Amino acid sequence: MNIFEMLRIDEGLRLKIYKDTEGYYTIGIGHLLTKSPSLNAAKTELDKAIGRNTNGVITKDEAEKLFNQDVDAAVRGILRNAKLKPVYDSLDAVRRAALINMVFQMGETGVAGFTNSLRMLQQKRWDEAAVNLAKSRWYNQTPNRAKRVITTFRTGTWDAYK
Ligand SMILES: [Cl-]
Ligand SMILES: [Cl-]
Repeated sequence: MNIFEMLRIDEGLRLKIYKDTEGYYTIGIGHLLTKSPSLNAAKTELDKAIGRNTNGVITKDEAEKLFNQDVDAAVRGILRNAKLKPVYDSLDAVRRAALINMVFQMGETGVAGFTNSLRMLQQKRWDEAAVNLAKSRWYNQTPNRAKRVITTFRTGTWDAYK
């Protein structure tokens, strides 16, 4: 298992514009297009992201290309963030994947807001960080996915995904 297979399981794959769990226009493997309510504003962002007139539909190769860029961006945002970087540097390979997953889903700013949990992860207090991470809107809104990420932090294995 690796970050790509992990996020592919969590996000799924859709080749036509769809609405995410929050009602936002998305496409491919969890690629958010816009928070705007307008489907047209979504097709406009989509065409600009792909470089062609898509009419709201993309190919599997186009989805995977957006995915590769989004994973790269999440990793680079972690490495540039003064709050995230030190946590990331401190973790083992598996747990690093979990942090990437959270950043991919809620953005660097969102994750950097989990001040207490981050401190607990850096200290390697696994059980405590898992309890703290669950007291969140994140956990309450997407509980199955959150439990999977939290178990990954707790155990340091890919068990929740196998
Ligand atoms: Cl883009
Ligand atoms: Cl869920």
